[PDB]
Amino acid sequence: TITYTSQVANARLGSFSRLLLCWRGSIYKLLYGEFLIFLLCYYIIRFIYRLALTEEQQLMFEKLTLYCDSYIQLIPISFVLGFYVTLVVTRWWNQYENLPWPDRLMSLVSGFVEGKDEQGRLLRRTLIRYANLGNVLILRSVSTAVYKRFPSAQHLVQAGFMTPAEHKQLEKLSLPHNMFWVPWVWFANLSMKAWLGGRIRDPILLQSLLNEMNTLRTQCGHLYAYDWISIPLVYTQVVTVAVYSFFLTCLVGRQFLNPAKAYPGHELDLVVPVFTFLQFFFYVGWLKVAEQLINPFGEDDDDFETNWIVDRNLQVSLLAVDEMHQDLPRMEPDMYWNKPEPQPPYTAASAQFRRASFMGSTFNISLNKEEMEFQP
Amino acid sequence: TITYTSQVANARLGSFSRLLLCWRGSIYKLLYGEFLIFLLCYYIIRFIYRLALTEEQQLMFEKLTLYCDSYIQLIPISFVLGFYVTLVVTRWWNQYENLPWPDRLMSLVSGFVEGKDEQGRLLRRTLIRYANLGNVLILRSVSTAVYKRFPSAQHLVQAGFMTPAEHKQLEKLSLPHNMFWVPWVWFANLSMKAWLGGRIRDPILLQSLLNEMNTLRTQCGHLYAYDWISIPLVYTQVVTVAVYSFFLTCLVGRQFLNPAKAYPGHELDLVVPVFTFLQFFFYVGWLKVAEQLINPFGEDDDDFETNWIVDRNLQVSLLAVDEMHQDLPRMEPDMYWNKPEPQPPYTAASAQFRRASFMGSTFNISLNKEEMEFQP
Amino acid sequence: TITYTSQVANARLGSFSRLLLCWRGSIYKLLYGEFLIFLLCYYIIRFIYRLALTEEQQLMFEKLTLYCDSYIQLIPISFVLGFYVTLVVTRWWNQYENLPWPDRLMSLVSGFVEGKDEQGRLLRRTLIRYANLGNVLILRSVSTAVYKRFPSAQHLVQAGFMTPAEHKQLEKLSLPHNMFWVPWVWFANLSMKAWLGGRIRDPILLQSLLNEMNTLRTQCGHLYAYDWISIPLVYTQVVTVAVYSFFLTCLVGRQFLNPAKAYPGHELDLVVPVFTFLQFFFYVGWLKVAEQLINPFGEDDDDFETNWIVDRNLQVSLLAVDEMHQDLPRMEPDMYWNKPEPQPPYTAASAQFRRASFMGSTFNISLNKEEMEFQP
Amino acid sequence: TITYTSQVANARLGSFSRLLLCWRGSIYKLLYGEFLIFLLCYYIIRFIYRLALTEEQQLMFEKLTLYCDSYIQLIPISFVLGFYVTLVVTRWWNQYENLPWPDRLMSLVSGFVEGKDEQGRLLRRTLIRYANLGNVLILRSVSTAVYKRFPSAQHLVQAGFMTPAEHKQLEKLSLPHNMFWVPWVWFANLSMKAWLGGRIRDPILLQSLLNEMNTLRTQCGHLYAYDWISIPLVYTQVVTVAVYSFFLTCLVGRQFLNPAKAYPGHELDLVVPVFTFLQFFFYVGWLKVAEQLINPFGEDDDDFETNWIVDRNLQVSLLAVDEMHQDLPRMEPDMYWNKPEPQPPYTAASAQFRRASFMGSTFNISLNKEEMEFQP
Amino acid sequence: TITYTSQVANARLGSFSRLLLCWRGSIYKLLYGEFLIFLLCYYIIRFIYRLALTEEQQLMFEKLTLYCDSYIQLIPISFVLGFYVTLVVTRWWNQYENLPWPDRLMSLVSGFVEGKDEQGRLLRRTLIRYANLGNVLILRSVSTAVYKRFPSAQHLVQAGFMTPAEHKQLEKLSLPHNMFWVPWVWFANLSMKAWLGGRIRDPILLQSLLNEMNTLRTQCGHLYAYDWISIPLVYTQVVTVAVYSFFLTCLVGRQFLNPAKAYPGHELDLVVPVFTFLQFFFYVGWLKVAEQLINPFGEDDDDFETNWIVDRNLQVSLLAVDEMHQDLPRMEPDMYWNKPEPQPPYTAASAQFRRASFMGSTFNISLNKEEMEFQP
Ligand SMILES: Nc1ccc(C(=O)O)cc1
Ligand SMILES: Nc1ccc(C(=O)O)cc1
Ligand SMILES: Nc1ccc(C(=O)O)cc1
Ligand SMILES: [Ca+2]
Ligand SMILES: [Ca+2]
Ligand SMILES: [Ca+2]
Ligand SMILES: [Ca+2]
Ligand SMILES: [Ca+2]
Ligand SMILES: [Cl-]
Ligand SMILES: [Cl-]
Repeated sequence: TITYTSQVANARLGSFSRLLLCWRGSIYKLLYGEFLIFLLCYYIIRFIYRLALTEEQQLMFEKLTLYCDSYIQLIPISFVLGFYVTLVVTRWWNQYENLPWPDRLMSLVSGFVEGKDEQGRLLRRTLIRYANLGNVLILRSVSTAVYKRFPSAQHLVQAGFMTPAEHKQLEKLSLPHNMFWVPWVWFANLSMKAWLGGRIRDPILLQSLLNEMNTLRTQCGHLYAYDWISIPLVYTQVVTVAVYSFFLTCLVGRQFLNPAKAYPGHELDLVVPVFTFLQFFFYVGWLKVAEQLINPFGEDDDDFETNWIVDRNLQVSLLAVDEMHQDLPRMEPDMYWNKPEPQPPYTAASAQFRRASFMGSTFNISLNKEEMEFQP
Repeated sequence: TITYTSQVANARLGSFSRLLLCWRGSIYKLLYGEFLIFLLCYYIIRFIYRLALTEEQQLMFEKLTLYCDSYIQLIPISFVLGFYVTLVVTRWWNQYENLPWPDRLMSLVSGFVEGKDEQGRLLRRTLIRYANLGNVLILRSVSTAVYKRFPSAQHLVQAGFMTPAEHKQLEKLSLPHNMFWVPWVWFANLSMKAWLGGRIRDPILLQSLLNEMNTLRTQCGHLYAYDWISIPLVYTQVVTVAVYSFFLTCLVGRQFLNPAKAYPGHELDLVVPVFTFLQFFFYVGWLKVAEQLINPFGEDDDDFETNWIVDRNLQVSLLAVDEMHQDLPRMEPDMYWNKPEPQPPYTAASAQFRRASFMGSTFNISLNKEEMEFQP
Repeated sequence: TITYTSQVANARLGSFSRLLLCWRGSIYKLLYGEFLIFLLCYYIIRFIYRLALTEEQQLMFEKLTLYCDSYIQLIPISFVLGFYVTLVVTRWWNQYENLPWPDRLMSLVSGFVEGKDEQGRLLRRTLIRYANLGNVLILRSVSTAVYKRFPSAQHLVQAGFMTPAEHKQLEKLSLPHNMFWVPWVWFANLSMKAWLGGRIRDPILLQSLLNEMNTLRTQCGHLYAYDWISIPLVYTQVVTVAVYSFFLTCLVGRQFLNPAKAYPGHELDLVVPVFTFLQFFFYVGWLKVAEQLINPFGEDDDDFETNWIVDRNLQVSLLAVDEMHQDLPRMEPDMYWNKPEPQPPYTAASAQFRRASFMGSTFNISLNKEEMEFQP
Repeated sequence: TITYTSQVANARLGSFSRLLLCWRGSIYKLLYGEFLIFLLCYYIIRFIYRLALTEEQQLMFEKLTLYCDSYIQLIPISFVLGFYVTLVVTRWWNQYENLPWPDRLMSLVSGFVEGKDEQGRLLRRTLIRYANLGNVLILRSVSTAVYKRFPSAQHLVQAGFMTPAEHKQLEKLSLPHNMFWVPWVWFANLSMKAWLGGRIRDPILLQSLLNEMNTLRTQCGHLYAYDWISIPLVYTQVVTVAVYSFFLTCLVGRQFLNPAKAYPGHELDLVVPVFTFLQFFFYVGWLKVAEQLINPFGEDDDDFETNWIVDRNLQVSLLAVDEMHQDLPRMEPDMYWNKPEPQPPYTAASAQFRRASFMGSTFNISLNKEEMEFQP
Repeated sequence: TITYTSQVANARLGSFSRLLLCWRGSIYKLLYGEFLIFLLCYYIIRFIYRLALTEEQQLMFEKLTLYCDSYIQLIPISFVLGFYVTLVVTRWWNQYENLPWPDRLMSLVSGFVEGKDEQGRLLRRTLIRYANLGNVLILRSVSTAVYKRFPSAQHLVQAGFMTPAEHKQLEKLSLPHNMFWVPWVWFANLSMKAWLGGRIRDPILLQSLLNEMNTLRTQCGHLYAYDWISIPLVYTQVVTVAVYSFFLTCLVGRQFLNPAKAYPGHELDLVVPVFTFLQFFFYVGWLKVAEQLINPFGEDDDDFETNWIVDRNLQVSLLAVDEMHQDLPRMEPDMYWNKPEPQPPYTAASAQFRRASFMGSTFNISLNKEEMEFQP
């Protein structure tokens, strides 16, 4: 993930222009190879036309180049690229929204599951570990970085996501499908056992724990669905064919003919087709947005940092359910204990952001005495 | 479903270009028949014009070709295709999102319904089987593959989805409507009976079971609605006529006229209209995206694997509620039992994915000592 | 509703082309009258230009046609039509999604409201009848077909939706507004009475019943809102003016001028303006899609079958709460009672749809032994 | 709100054309002033060229007219108008969806809060009045019509929305912000007092009341947010400048020059620029859609009827919680008491709408006897 | 945030035109710097071309200008800008929808947590302060204005958001991640302690408190996600390059050449390019919409007022849970105590907004006596 939120906080002078000096997760990094191949092909065709072809062959090539210009339309390529990239970006954000975070669940497990003894600690840690294990199982199923980190369930055991007993149970339960759903059934059964054992005081609390767990299950299922149900290959092939056909036509149609024969639009002979290269940049970059975002769990620069999320979730969830259980700061009266209207101070840097309240769009309407009188 | 998520994990050199060498669920497989018909017609009209028309007839045909070529831009094919295909793809993903998964319900039935005896096993299996029966009834109503697998309720009985008693009860209840809603009423009544019999310990647990079941009912109803309420036929007819009229005009307008007559743009006879064929691939493939996705429960390569989903749901749900009920792995301290900050290891392959935490876009803002002083 | 889901299950050879031979809910049925008027006007103008106008008047008419030709640009009409039709189609599907189905509520009333005696039957039937009465009240408010079926509350009484006592109570409560909200208050009061009378065993069950009823109330309110708050008339007038101005300009601008004068673009005098008629088909059909979908509760072929929904809901809901209450099929061990991995059979027709499970996109990543050891 | 749903129920002959004969909430009413100003400016420019300008001045004006007409196309009025109006219409419907309706809350207050004595009546009326008071406070904050009806809190007291005691309490609580949130805290505290006093029998019922009230609070907060967070002024200024620049250029570029000079496009003199006026109608009406819909709580014809909603909500809510509490119609066996398959009658007008049930898209699939055998 | 809702309440004569005389959050303020740089470059190129350039160099420059002006339209600028700005605006409103408001939570804490003594006051204030502390932690993580106000946790302690005990506890719990999640775990533990201590009377009330808090946690997580996961840098770079390439081409292609040469399109020389400047305003303003809205938590004029929200939330939440707990206005019969149909009065200014109720689109449908008869 390339984060530039801080750089674009304000709409300053050339805010977006300063982002063109970035290499990591940039357009240049994405399309330099394709641009070099296109450049080599274009200049090979140019040299063949200018040196190898005879006069009659040169005239035939010039007619072919003039005929190619009529089939280069930007409206269809722009429309198909716009729709396809919009779908890819929508799916990309939906995929991010389905990354499971244990924060709601870990707050409920910290609160509800009682006991500061070893058994209560073990129960809370086991429940939150089941949540983390389900998340890491689906992530190593869908993310290449996580898979490279945990290429086998034995790696999960060595890393401490799974105990050897849990590994044995998963091997025993093995079916010919992905087994990422198992820790959620384990969580439900352990929560029920905790409630029957008196560690969860009320069934309303048990229902709340299960609702959080089921929300995480739904998120994991969505991740699996996005990994499995790709954007239809016909749509991807259509957009690829559109872009590549456009630039294969541009290889011949955008060749600078002899300025001696003053063909319309060929009176000036540049050596570098600036507009063709700009169009290459725009359209191939638009396609590379989709290329990078179509699977956001790969190892691209702008792909999700799944390994960081896995580590953070484990650390934070274990701290929440183990050391922060019934460990609250001393409850004392605050700064505004007898202040009816608290007014926190502003720093010198932030004094200009002190604003009067917005009281509604109708606040400043002025009416006469006659206009405000109720009628019978 | 053709899955190519693994192939497009990273935006490598020509990432989308390598997908053009795929046959299953590809553009070529979708439109090779239409392309062969178009090619045959194009070369029939070419041979009629060149070998079976007189001079005056040839001149008339050349005028008709110039008129077709000059006015083919009047067909708004890209606009109608874009807006239609976007709607089709939206409905396709919505249809997938309404495929019922019993995973939340199966976890709740595994937890809540108590009893390791025969009566408990039968009760849990019966509830999860009612969920699976409802799902398979709606799927065989809307999916051609599932219908071919279960062309009658007796096939459901032979396949073990439906008990002979359940078949008799469905025949007894028969109304002049689709009976996919019956297993949900059966589930509600059996859950109430289980709660009254003490197998479900608290009514809060019964409410949770029914809320999950009702979610599945809503998903099944959405599937039925999508099957019934098609995309309006007028919209489909409009888009079809746009594409077919474009490529029927192309039959005449894209003919290579006699180079002797020296018509503007017809000086070169290439025999093969390469750009017309590229346009055919692009526009007919764009239509074939909608053609394949308009009913995602058919037998296309990119259609949903409904039979696999049916089999997996049955296997997983029965395992979850029968063998995994109160069958938990041994609960022992994990490897980070007294580690305040766990740090799972990284492999050699994944060492480069270890990242520092994102602490917010404001983390690196630098302020002077005077700028950070509170003002009165 | 014209349903063609079965016809478009697979992307076969000319799948969408076979739908062009449909008359009911087709484009031809929608625009034949407008097409005939446009054709009659076009050919009257053509005959006036060819016969009535003198030489100087013919030259003026030809200048007018050339001047009109520059202003028949399709880029604006496609933009307004696409955005407007997208809004109409979105509202159309949202309107369908707000059709109330009592299936969740009917399952909860069948389960929760106890009693196989006359009083329990009467209570369950009365609750589900209140739900159906609310639905039919809003539908006859918004749907012309339902109104024609029930043009008065006495028709609802004769049809058995409403008892004479309920009719008297509605007359007694009458306010100067639509009274579709009344049965929901009746349902809440009757549910509370049932819970106080011991027919509903727990307040958790009562809360579940009320949540389902309130969901149906929200759906009915959305239906009322869509019926009341039309798409702004200015937007509809704008899109209508765009299309009609385009095809009124086409009456003069798309006249075939005398080919003798060799005007640019008028060299060939086809009698029938094939491209103008295709443009008419596309743009007026796109507008007719909106015209038919703008109120989906009328009597168009593609409008919703509200009367069928009313009848089905009543039949199903009454059967669910009356005959199917505590009427469960015999609960016996299933076909896979001691089968750890059930495998339902495939028919000969469906054997090709058996697939191996998708195990995740990272399953087939290969790593070396050196890549797979954890680093400290 | 202009409702034309009844007029557009069916796709009749020129359904949308008959809406061009509407004045209230029409395009004509919205842009007649701007059209008159544009007409006055255009003909005044024409007169100055035809009468005040000398020969060399006329030639300079003709060059300017040829120049402006060529680059009027450079303004992409259609794309920016389409996107901006789509955003405005989206926000308009979202704003409507956040108009609070107390129907779910009023059903729960009617059911749950017990007591047919004076204290129960007073408690129910007070709770529903707090809901209505919150709604009217936010509406008079955001709606000009409601503000004109209630220009002060004393007007709310005179109109009976607020008791003098409630007014005194609001004055006592006054903070430098909008106080629309106060009645929700009052509702929560009064509900808690009712539950502690035995008027609400169970805390599950109290939770249901508070969930409904909080939904209304969220809707009111969304209304406040839409009133406060306008569409960014830069976007509105961009679209305004695009449209106005287009039609200021058209003042000069669409002038009918001297026919004698025969400049291409100006060789024929028509005093009325029909196509420029049609373009004015289209583009300025497209902008006027956004102009009217940008604040849907003003006093436009197509703006929301907030005063009607306020009156209806108060009447209906008070009737539901006061007169309709435990006042149910006599519960008697219905018309279909012993009818297994009820079939409500159809009128003569509605007999054609009787349809057979849709049984699924797979219903009519035909298979051979061999195709329906299960294989081992 | 610039609010102009009051200015655009009605679609008056040139309502959007009057907004062009705004400076704060305007197009002028956003792009005056870029416009001055573009002006300086354009007039430097003009002076280089007209003077200090030889005849042959002038001819070369004229050929370059004709080439650039002819091929400038090849840049796709409308399509990419439309799609990108739509994505930015969608994300901007989603970011606003995730700003946490404690109004639901504050009502529940005011109602449920009992006790008018010091301990109850302290418990309520502490819970609502935990909610506010979580909100301000995430906001200072994502908002530059809030960070400038609270550049350290010690500033939060001095401002009264955090007690020194809470600061010590946060320092003790420190992990290498953002610690905005801590107050939610504190809230859950303190709520559980309150329920065990009898301050919360029922576990259903505790579940309602935790559901509200978890909703606020989800909103904070969404804010963090939007701050972290920027719009892909490749997409931003593509759009920036499109706009800047367009106007760098316009620097040369939109030069007014020597009128002596009488180029087709340069016959009129105006020193100021009005159309190029209009295009600059339109396209660069469209980009500045995205530039300002890409991070809505900066210090732009149209950015969110996060400091105001922080102050208001603290003032309102503390007042709601401390001074307004069980402090209700006197419950007395209202103005309509025995009025079956209340009718609040209208003022003279608002008398025209009194409307009859909309009774449904089918209300005015007329039928014959024969059409209304039920058929057998
Ligand atoms: N004939 C041409 C060849 C190339 C270019 C260009 O894109 O720069 C323009 C015209
Ligand atoms: N001058 C013309 C008139 C009509 C048509 C057409 O639409 O076919 C084409 C050219
Ligand atoms: N040749 C031209 C130079 C500049 C302009 C313009 O004002 O945009 C138009 C034409
Ligand atoms: Ca990727
Ligand atoms: Ca299909
Ligand atoms: Ca209709
Ligand atoms: Ca308005
Ligand atoms: Ca900003
Ligand atoms: Cl070709
Ligand atoms: Cl005109």
